[PDB]
Amino acid sequence: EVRTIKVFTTVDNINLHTQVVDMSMTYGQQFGPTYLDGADVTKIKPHNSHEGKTFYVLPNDDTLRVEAFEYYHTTDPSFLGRYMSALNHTKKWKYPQVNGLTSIKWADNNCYLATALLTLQQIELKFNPPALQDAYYRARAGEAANFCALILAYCNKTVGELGDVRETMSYLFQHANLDSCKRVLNVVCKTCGQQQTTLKGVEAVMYMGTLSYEQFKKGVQIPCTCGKQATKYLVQQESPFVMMSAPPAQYELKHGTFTCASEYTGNYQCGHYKHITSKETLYCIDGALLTKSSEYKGPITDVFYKENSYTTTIK
Amino acid sequence: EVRTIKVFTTVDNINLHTQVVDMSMTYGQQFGPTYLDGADVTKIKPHNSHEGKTFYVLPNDDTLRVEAFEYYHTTDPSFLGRYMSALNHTKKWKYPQVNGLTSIKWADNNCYLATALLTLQQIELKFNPPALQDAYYRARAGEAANFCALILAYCNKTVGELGDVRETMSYLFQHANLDSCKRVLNVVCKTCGQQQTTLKGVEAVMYMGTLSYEQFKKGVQIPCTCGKQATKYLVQQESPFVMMSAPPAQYELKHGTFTCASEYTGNYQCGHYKHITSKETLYCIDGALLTKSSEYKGPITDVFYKENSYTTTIK
Ligand SMILES: COC(=O)c1ccc(O)c(O)c1
Ligand SMILES: COC(=O)c1ccc(O)c(O)c1
Ligand SMILES: [Cl-]
Ligand SMILES: [Cl-]
Ligand SMILES: [Zn+2]
Ligand SMILES: [Zn+2]
Repeated sequence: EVRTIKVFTTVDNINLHTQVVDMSMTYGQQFGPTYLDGADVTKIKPHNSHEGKTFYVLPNDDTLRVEAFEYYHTTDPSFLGRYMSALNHTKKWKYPQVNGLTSIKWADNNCYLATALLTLQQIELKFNPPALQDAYYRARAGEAANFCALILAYCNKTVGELGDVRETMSYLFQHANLDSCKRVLNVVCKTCGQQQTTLKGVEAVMYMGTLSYEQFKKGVQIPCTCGKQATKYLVQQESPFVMMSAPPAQYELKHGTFTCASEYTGNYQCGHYKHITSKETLYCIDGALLTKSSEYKGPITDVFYKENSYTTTIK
Repeated sequence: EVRTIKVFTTVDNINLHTQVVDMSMTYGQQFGPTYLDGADVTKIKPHNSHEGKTFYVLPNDDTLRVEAFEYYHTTDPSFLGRYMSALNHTKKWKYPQVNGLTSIKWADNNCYLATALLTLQQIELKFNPPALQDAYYRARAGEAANFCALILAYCNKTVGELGDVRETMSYLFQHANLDSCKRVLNVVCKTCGQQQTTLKGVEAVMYMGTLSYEQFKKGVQIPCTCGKQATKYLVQQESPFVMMSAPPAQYELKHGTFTCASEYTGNYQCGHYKHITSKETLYCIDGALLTKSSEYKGPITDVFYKENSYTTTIK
């Protein structure tokens, strides 16, 4: 006696594909790797409660490969299995509202993700992949499980792995529309003279070497090929924010001089991030935890600043 | 009795750091994770033959974090351990010269890497990270082990994993200077009218949906939000190449009409890439293998074309 149920398959959870499945065969025998809201059901036979439900599958025909690429903007063949694996964990995380922002309760070394998510909610940024658009909208409303699982997938991080905020923001910026952003730098060597550089997109809003946007505008010392120290300074900036990053160092954050920042305590093998936001006072958001202070000093690794248009007065 | 040797530590294999190591303690007890030309020596005690040798370590102080970021352009904390793990394998791969290009002898599902490397040698592209500049220069001369291990690290792929050429090229392009590249598209819906789009950088040279650069210039059918099919066509192109990608489909490559292409045989779970180059005839490079033909038809997934400046005659 042959028994079947109707189910839907999908890659994007919007475009459904009708399937009739034999209840005597695993999902894996019929579709390949199959997932039900993050749970791997590849080795499970259909249940009556599955009738009418949506399962994710891998893009195993041309229709699904086009739907997957258009939604996620990747053709990495392990992407959907990494997104599903992460989602099976992130759907059980808690996303409390802390000082008006979606945060994440600490679990599975997710501190870098909490500070990234809190940061995104304070800067002007629009994603390009529909998957990130749709999930980020949900995350802002407080249901951030899909958004967090997609960040893990896009970054090639598994739940529990130690992440870097700067690296995470770089991946998210690579999937954002930053095409309007432009940076002009000048590098002055007393031996080699001057060299100007123009940067665009992600490389226009990120700098690694100093936390201070004012110091970047006055000049920072860097090696020259000739062996002297050259001075690099900001000639021109067009962007709605900038991100200044550095290896973690004791640094003073003053109310009203920055938007938000990331603090890292620990070492290269394990540590903990916290988020500092400058509002009516300085709030320190640590997952679900919140404290406040008029002054802040800590091992800061990233600082975000508001921008629109800057032009140097250095001739 | 306390015995020591001098060794050097590094993150970039250029900047050396003098160390004195106790021969009674593992490298791991003294430096953390340590590698000798890709081999993990973390759990090994120093040998006399190690005196004067360079070991890679993880960026565990501010000097190393700056050297690592400046050389690799990443702050992913697992990067160097992934680069070292891959290199331990790639240094044993063979890199034959095939029709004047560095290829790779098949091993560990590396076909996607061989076709990517052959492609890079046929298109005008300069990398931004010194690590890729230096390794790509070595790869062009025939010593591609570092370059292949860095592609694996930057792509978050391990040796043996099934890769996608389009995805791999996207990661390499993200680390290349494509800031001059510009694409203007027009999307025409008989219901919604016209919408023009400008793309920059990587998104100016990559398109997913059609293999044909001529079809892209005449127009390709895509969904509109209103439910009709719209026509997307190329208004303007400034770049030294373009890459046209699609799910694998039988396709005819004609001598003199393209630069090179990737062919994929198999399915979403496992397959094999080959490279087709258009020179004095059509050469099919399959790792170490070479064949030739006047005509070619196969399941093509990517085609590369030469460009400088294009302007449509569609009004
Ligand atoms: C990275 O991939 C893309 O940028 C991309 C792919 C498909 C689209 O429809 C689109 O608007 C952008
Ligand atoms: C992605 O990171 C960068 O683009 C970057 C980082 C350091 C540099 O000295 C540089 O010229 C570029
Ligand atoms: Cl968005
Ligand atoms: Cl280069
Ligand atoms: Zn100089
Ligand atoms: Zn329309």
